[PDB]
Amino acid sequence: LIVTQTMKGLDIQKVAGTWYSLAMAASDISLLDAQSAPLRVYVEELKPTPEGDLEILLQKWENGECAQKKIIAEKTKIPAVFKIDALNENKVLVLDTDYKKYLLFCMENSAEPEQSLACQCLVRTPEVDDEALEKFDKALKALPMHIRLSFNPTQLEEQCHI
Repeated sequence: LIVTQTMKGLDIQKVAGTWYSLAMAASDISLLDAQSAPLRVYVEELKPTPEGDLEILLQKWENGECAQKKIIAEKTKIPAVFKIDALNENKVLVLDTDYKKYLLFCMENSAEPEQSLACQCLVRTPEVDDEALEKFDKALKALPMHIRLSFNPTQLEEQCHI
């Protein structure tokens, strides 16, 4: 309830498959700081279940190396908002997506909106899409982000992005 944009007419069946966290942003430095920051996570694949939920496979640096984690985003009354009870967040919002190239989503905690917001720009291929980052910044200009990371292709092809 802070992010003012959501996708109208989303079909998660179409966002299935392999993805790359091309860009990340958060309202707090400490959320994305080092490789071991809480919301510093890398999306591998999105798998929507027949029930309408979404299985998210991500990578994160838990201790000594890249640990592949699994999160289950449960559907709600709004097709673009899902409920998770994982990385200190409650909701996952899909802002925009053309299904074939990029997907923009944000994560937040309903209790502490301003201190948890973390958004990403996922892309289908390990390339750098300028059009995507453009849309991502545009959706980002109305939010209080204080840190903003972008990755290069070589990094996109590595577990935990090197």
